[PDB]
Amino acid sequence: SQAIGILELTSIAAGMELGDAMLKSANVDLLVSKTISPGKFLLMLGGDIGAIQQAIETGTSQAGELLVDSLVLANIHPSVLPAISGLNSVDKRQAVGIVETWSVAACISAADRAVKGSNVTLVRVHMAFGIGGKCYMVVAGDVSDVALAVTVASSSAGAYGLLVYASLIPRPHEAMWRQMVEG
Amino acid sequence: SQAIGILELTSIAAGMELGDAMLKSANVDLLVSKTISPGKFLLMLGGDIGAIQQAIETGTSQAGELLVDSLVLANIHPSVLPAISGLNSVDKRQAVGIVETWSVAACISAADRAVKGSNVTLVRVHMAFGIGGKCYMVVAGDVSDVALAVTVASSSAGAYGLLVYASLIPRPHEAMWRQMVEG
Amino acid sequence: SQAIGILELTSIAAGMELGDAMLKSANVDLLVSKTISPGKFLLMLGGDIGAIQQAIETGTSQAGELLVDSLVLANIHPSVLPAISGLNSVDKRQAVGIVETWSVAACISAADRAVKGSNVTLVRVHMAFGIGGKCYMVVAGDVSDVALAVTVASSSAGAYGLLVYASLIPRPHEAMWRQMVEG
Amino acid sequence: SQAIGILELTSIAAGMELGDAMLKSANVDLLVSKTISPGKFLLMLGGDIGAIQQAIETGTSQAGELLVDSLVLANIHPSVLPAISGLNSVDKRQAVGIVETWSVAACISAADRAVKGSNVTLVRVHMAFGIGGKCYMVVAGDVSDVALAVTVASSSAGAYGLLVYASLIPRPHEAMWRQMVEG
Amino acid sequence: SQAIGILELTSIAAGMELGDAMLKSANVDLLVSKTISPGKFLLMLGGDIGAIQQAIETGTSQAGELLVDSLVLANIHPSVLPAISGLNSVDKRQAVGIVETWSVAACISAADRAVKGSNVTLVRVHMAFGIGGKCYMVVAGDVSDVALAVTVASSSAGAYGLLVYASLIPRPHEAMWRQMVEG
Amino acid sequence: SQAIGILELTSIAAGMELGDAMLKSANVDLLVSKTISPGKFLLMLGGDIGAIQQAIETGTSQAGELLVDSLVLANIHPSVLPAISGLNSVDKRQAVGIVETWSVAACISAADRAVKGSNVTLVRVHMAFGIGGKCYMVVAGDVSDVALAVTVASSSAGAYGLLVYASLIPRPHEAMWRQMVEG
Ligand SMILES: [Cl-]
Ligand SMILES: [Cl-]
Ligand SMILES: [Cl-]
Ligand SMILES: [Cl-]
Ligand SMILES: [Cl-]
Ligand SMILES: [Cl-]
Ligand SMILES: [Cl-]
Repeated sequence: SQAIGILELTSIAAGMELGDAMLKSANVDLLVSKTISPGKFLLMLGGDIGAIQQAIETGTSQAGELLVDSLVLANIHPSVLPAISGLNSVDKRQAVGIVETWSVAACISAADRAVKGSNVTLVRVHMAFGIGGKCYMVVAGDVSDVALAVTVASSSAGAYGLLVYASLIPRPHEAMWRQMVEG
Repeated sequence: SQAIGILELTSIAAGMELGDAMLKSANVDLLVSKTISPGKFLLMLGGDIGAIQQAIETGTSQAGELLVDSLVLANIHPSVLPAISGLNSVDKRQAVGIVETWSVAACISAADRAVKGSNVTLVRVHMAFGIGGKCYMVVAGDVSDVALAVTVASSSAGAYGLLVYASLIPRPHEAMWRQMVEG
Repeated sequence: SQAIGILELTSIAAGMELGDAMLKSANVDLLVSKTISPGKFLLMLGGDIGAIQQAIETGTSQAGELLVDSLVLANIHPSVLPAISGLNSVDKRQAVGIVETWSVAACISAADRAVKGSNVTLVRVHMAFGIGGKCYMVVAGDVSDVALAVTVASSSAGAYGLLVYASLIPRPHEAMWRQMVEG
Repeated sequence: SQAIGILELTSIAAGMELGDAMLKSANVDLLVSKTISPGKFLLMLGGDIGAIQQAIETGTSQAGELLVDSLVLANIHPSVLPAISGLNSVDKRQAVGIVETWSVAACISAADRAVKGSNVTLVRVHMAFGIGGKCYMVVAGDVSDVALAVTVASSSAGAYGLLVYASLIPRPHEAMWRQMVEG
Repeated sequence: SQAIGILELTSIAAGMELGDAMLKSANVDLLVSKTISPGKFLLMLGGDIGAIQQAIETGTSQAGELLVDSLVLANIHPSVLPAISGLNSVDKRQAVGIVETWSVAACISAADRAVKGSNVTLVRVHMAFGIGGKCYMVVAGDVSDVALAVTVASSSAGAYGLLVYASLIPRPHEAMWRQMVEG
Repeated sequence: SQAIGILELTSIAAGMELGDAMLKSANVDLLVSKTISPGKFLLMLGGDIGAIQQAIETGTSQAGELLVDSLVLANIHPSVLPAISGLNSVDKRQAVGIVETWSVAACISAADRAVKGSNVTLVRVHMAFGIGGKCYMVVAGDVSDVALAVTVASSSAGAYGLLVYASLIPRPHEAMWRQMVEG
């Protein structure tokens, strides 16, 4: 029902002007607004499909040659957006699943598939260094729910040859729990 | 507890003589004894560690330059062996997990970690074309049991960078079931 | 009225999951579901056009980078489907016609043109080694019916420069009959 | 007194048409009629010299450019023909000799020399993958008879630098016996 | 019973002198006597085998270094000769078959095979540009007779890998008939 | 039980000094002590394992950079040693077996396996030109004994890909016997 808008610019100045412009243009949520090395700027938006398409169109149009990349990931589960913008709350210490991918796009799709495919909590979708680099999604819940989530997410990523590794941590320890679930 | 002994020869004649020789030498069970393209012969032995080590040593010693490859996989779960030899019986139509790898060495280790870290039935360990090629292991049971099993085995293969793909088929079809479980 | 759906994957695991997925998705019939060397998997579906298109779209979409090839051969004669899946029964020992081609697609189109173009029995459509390799179709009946079938099928394959050879064997040796017709 | 006819074609269709043609042409026995990778077809015939020469001449003439190879192995011992077409019966579990060669031609000559040179039973002449690949002949009988057979056959093959390996299995075990003598 | 003699010279002067010389030498009939691009001369003779052999021998001997090519096509059906020299009369508008080949030799042998192999009328054997270029033969009669003719002729040409295309025109049109049959 | 010690030096002077030194060091017997082309010296010692190991260690230690090669072959049959040193006596004119190899190391191992796995007389182990060159072993006795012997020894050499050829001469000739058995 929802959507992810990705707009990567070759300029920070352009990114901020365009980012502001996109927020005013429709009812969109800015999930990410950061500089990536070696000078590129990243804008990540959440919201209803039409709003995202309108913002990304306004963005790309105004962007001109400053546009590095623009992507619209459609039909995303609601939980995915806050997992991109920050963290989703975990009710209790249970099993943890981590699926590592190449590209935020692949990670988002894996996360989405996991969310539909199970009763897990999608804790967060992390980007180590920009849109094409190592990304990981963290899921929490029953060992069985986490196993299903992990297999589903791995298969999603693996299908596009962008799966790095996926792990299941039943009964994680404190140090790790805080580090996996809270960042 | 058990062990898998792998011996690949550059000659069918050598393979049969060596195969027979290995069977007489210890209390090993011939699991696989076939020709692989483009002329190489494969021998796979099952049994206790010491017997397998003795058999593989006798094999490699007598093999000389005819030896292509020799491998000894120890601390192997019982169920694994007959899944290499042939098929393991499935009590009822439930979920099916398939983990695809590069190398039987890898597939065996995946299948092993599966069985230990689950209540699944390891149906079979298939080699499409020899020891280094595409291999797949088929597990059956609860969707949750298959899910754990599939993940574990995947992470096993993934760690050595030899996972191809892995899939979960809950509620498999009339025809696909016969193919996946019966060969 | 009928259609052929061809899906070739780079993974057996993906092939089985996708194959099962396609069977559930529409009222399609699995004609071929086999591994091809050196690790690629083949899916061939028969059924009504819309069902085949939906199935192949679902297949290709889910396949991602694991997709080797996908094809939808439309407006196929009913008899072609069982000739792909297995054999069609021959009423009586009469003349035999063989048309050899490069690609199962060529072969199917040749077989289809032969079936519409004559009163022959299309015995079988055989693939020696996968979708792009040597294929052959076997027809039986009157020497005249077989001649028409063979010329038609040759002129179909030849048009795309994929005709290998075509032969007419009026009254074959029973040994040859048992081979070409009876499989 | 007898002879082996070898006709290898670049087309399956041509192979079947020509194969049928050869069977009708003279009193010849079709010992082999199979497809070889990557699309070539193999015809192996047994019979009296004149019949074989006539069939191979008819074959090669009609073959034209579709001819890959044609060979006539003359003065072959009767037992060699059924050993090519299938298996020769072994009276009792005794010693087994295996001689491995490159090319069916070399294998046939070695088998023939072994048959004349001893009281062994030539069980079978096997081709792993076509006319030029790994071929092996299996002999059975007394350890002394099998030793003579093996030395003779090895010397034959070795003379043309086409011997791969040759082994003597006195007292083979069941698993192996069934696999060496029955295929 | 009849034969075709082909003599291609590197000189028109030589061709005419040699052409005349052969006509005097035996009871041969000049079928074709024309210049081919880019300066080569072509002579085609019809008659009894011995006469053709004598004429072609005399031709090649006297030709010396001016000889491009010489060929004697033996055991040719009488109807082929006038089909080379000109046209054969068609009794009634029926189906038309066209077999296109590379080389007049391949076309002649296809035409001959078609004539023996059926009750068709061989209308003409056409050469577009010299002995090695595109040639076609036109047959007329029953759709069944024409189909048999076309399959036979195609298999002939195809065997030597010189088949271009072959077509069957049942019920040809007012204008196309005149073109296909009358040149 | 016995051992063969091989020491090849880059100097004749070093070879003689080292040779003498090795004889004094243990209860080893000098089997071979000769110059090889193009200046290298060869020493072959016979005796009990420990003595041979001590001798070869003393040899290699004192040899320094003058060492070309050193080898210790253990579990050698008595008969082998004098067949290296010179000739073994043949009781009567019977069948003769000759097994030709690359390297004396290989020839010795072949000759060994022969003697253990037969009742043949190992007549001699000949080196045409040094340790790595053509070597042959001559066995005599029953055709059956020679046959077993020849095969065993061949399979030994073949396994290391160092068999050249092997022959069986039942009923050898007046002159050839003297050459084969007496040198
Ligand atoms: Cl910033
Ligand atoms: Cl949700
Ligand atoms: Cl177990
Ligand atoms: Cl139909
Ligand atoms: Cl076949
Ligand atoms: Cl016989
Ligand atoms: Cl001894």
